[PDB]
Amino acid sequence: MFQQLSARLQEAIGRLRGRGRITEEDLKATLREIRRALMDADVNLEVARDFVERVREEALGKQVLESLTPAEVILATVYEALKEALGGEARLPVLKDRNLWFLVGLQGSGKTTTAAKLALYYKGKGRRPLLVAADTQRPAAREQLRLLGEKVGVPVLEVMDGESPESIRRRVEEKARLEARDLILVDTAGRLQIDEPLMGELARLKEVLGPDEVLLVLDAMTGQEALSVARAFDEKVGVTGLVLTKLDGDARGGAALSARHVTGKPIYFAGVSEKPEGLEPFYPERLAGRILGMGDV
Ligand SMILES: [Ca+2]
Ligand code: NA
Repeated sequence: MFQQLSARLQEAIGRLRGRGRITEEDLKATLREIRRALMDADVNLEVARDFVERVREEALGKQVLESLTPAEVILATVYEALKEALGGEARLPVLKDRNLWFLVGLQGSGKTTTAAKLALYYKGKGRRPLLVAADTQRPAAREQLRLLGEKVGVPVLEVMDGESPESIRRRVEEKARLEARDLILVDTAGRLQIDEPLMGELARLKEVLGPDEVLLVLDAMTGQEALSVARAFDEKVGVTGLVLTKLDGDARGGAALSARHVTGKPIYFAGVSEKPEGLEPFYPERLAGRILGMGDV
């Protein structure tokens, strides 16, 4: 995972191991090495500086200059800083008796497949999901979700071309009633770039449907551009959480590493493979360990 960084961070720590106690200037050099590794993983300057400051403080508070094994102290403190940067404690959207969640994002984020994989996850946890294919302009996008729903065994409502939000809301509520659906997953329109008309429609769909989560699906491999997509969707529509797809293809992790700081939104799920069960709850502590080479490989 995040191969270059992980290698980079492990290299920085390992360059310390077996060489006894270090000085404050030595601690300085390692810290600069970490900061550069993060920046090369596309982390912005402020986020990287904050990370390194966190590590400095916490390492001092653990006697890194007294330790005959300071590499281990740096390992532990880089692991805590990674854990917090990645979100801290693991987070999932809250479940009430009934839920209505939007999935938003660009064409290419894997949003539509993600909607189906989410429905499957929640069905397995005992939910009764309904997928809603809400693109009112592109029948093919709706048909794609129809056939994904058939694969994962989850029902799909398809909107009509040009259907009003009020008509959508009514057809959704009725189907949800009749089928005892308790988790409605609305796959909104995906485009290659955002423009004013869809955003307007979506912000409008949000007013009418009143979702209680708005999950933004981002291709993790887009690094900083994912964060720019996130602020556009958050200011124009309003987001509640993130899903990062193709986390297996991302050698760097910079969007992931920066999301809490920059967006203030949690990463709920990771797409880590093309398997149906490739969409997994996101586990910052687990991922921090992995980046540092601990645990399973
Ligand atoms: Ca309005
Ligand atoms: Na997709």
